[PDB]
Amino acid sequence: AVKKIAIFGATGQTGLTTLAQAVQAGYEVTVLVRDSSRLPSEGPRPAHVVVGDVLQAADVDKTVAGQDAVIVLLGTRNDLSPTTVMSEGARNIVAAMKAHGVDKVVACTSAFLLWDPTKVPPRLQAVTDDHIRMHKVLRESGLKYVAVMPPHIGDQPLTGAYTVTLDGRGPSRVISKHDLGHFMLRCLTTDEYDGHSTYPSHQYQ
Ligand SMILES: NC(=O)c1ccc[n+]([C@@H]2O[C@H](COP(=O)([O-])OP(=O)(O)OC[C@H]3O[C@@H](n4cnc5c(N)ncnc54)[C@H](OP(=O)(O)O)[C@@H]3O)[C@@H](O)[C@H]2O)c1
Ligand SMILES: O=C(O)c1c(Cl)c(Cl)c(Cl)c(Cl)c1-c1c2cc(Br)c(=O)c(Br)c-2oc2c(Br)c([O-])c(Br)cc12
Repeated sequence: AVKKIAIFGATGQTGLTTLAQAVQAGYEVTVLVRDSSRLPSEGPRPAHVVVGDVLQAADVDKTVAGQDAVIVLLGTRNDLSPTTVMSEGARNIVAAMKAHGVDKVVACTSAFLLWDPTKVPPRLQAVTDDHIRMHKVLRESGLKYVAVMPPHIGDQPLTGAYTVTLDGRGPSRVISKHDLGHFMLRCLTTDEYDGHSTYPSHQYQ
């Protein structure tokens, strides 16, 4: 079973709760962070912290070495500009996984990669184009890859009661950040989603 994981994007909205949940669940967690002040003092703490950048192959290599699986929650925070950060990061992650024998990656893009592709809001098209590039990198890697394609990420509580479909239709167009992290972790203990795209959603009201 998976025991050691690396999380990329651990200081982001979804990353922080995925990190806390992973530690609480008993995983030995390594994170790559550019700025360690963005990790919390309170609550569960990662076992290992690598300071560095996902665009630097050597930093990624140090983070992936010795792991059983990788969770990818990279993103651009509020920046909607044209970008290759996520896809170039994914290229480095795949290379490091292959160099170190790691064969399982669970990575977040977005439900826009399941929905009608002519229906992406213009302001999100540039980020979506890089999610598509990252999905291609991961699909073509040959590694066991679970593509997680969430709708709007909300602040609702953790429930563990969301629905996962394979086609982008479901009970709602929202998933709480906590539930999304819980799902990422679920993907570490089953092979049922390997090679598939997944759509987690739930009605919180
Ligand atoms: N917002 C939504 O409703 C929504 C819906 C569906 C999908 N998505 C997608 O879901 C994914 C996760 O979203 P989120 O809101 O949880 O993410 P987020 O808050 O934007 O966090 C991005 C994370 O990636 C890290 N990162 C960015 N560039 C990096 C670099 N060069 N090296 C190392 N780490 C780097 C950030 O580090 P720092 O802390 O150092 O900045 C942060 O940890 C994103 O790809 C997003 O586009 C979002
Ligand atoms: O209308 C939006 O898209 C939007 C707006 Cl208009 C506002 Cl105000 C806010 Cl806060 C957010 Cl989070 C979003 C949003 C999002 C909303 C819905 Br509905 C949805 O189904 C999906 Br998929 C969404 O994907 C996003 C991705 Br990809 C991002 O990287 C960011 Br950044 C924001 C979104």
